[PDB]
Amino acid sequence: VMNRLILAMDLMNRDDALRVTGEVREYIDTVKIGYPLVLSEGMDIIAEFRKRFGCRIIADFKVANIPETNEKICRATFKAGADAIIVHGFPGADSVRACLNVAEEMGREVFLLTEMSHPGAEMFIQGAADEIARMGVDLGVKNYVGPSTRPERLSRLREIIGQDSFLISPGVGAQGGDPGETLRFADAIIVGRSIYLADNPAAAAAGIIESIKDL
Amino acid sequence: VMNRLILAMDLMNRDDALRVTGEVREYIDTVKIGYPLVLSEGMDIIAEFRKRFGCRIIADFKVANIPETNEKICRATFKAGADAIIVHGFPGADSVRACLNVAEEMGREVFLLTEMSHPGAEMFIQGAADEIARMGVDLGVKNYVGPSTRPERLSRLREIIGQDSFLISPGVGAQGGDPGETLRFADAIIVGRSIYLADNPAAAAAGIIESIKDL
Ligand SMILES: Nc1cc(=O)[nH]c(=O)n1[C@@H]1O[C@H](COP(=O)(O)O)[C@@H](O)[C@H]1O
Ligand SMILES: Nc1cc(=O)[nH]c(=O)n1[C@@H]1O[C@H](COP(=O)(O)O)[C@@H](O)[C@H]1O
Repeated sequence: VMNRLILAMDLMNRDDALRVTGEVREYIDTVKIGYPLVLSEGMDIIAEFRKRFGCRIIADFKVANIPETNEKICRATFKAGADAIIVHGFPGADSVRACLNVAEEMGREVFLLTEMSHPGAEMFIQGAADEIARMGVDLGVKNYVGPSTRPERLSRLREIIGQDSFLISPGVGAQGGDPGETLRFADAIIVGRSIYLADNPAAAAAGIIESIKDL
Repeated sequence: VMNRLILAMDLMNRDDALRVTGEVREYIDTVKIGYPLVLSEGMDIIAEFRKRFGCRIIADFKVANIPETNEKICRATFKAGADAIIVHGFPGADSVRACLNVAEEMGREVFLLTEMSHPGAEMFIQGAADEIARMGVDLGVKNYVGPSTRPERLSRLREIIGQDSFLISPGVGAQGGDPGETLRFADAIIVGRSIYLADNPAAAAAGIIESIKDL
């Protein structure tokens, strides 16, 4: 990932999403697109971003249904041009395997979400997160998501998945996480509001990158 | 819900989804639409179904992100015309409250998913499900989803949420659940493939209803 920085593009308007992404494209070549933008503007937005910006697209679709439904969601998402899809591990191994099978068929990637960054993640997810990570390892998952807001958890996750696995981390900036600290454990950070709600998104991205280079 | 039967419309083609829903509309006035259809045909499909069939629409969007993102997803979903949205409880109380707040603002409903119907639900969700249900009760949730495939779990869920709460249940037919047994505890059953992959969906729906009337 260019500059170890992934833009979370959660603006809900195509014009604003295209403006901001264009402004920060010199700094960022991977964009995470989720349901706020896709449900507002359509799945065609993924191929539009890929063509216009030449970026990789990670679909943050928190996939979390039964295996048969997960299959259909993954196939629609890869058909739309996404490079990778973020999948919850909490629904269990069969739900994750369904996504892995479609990614294998379509030459794409799954990122396994093992612990979330928000306060409510402490209630149920955190207690299962180590086991979710170990399940990922046993399924052959190579790409993971864990929380910038809890670097001790992010260290434990890294310990389980090993150094070869790729780990990306949201919760930097708005949610309280720090770029440098998070990059002690994660390969890349995800940043949304700190960039896309800034008066100058390019300056916000550049400031983050400057602090990343220093590491 | 008419005949206590909710159609899970997970066909991915607008023409096929419209045909099947039209064929079974005399039996069913509530349709659950999820991401397989929405990601393939667009969010406009929700208002199209509402207008053409005059049905209620439950969006099975398994909402499972951080509170801020859940807010945006719920607002886009209700803007598109959905009557209700299914929300995972596993991400914790703040993630659920975010959905409840948007539903309150927009005069809509949240259904809390507490335990899932597939085999993988045993790994992590089942152990948290009673607590997820109790969290729902303490947040004032009145609508719940629980699994036809485990009627003893569905009985325990009903026990926690009480008799006034509304409980709907997937996993009937294809996944192995039984209509009559499930309706001992749930107010309505959700049925997808047993109807929409049948040679005669209307006959399949009618057969299910005939077994429901007998109760
Ligand atoms: N996928 C996620 C998993 C997670 O644990 N936390 C999280 O924030 N996200 C997403 O990352 C982004 C964080 O954006 P921000 O807090 O930097 O605005 C948003 O798109 C969230 O939905
Ligand atoms: N929302 C769900 C929660 C759940 O626990 N199980 C489940 O099957 N569903 C959904 O219900 C429907 C079951 O359809 P079928 O098994 O009758 O085809 C599908 O849309 C699933 O995604």
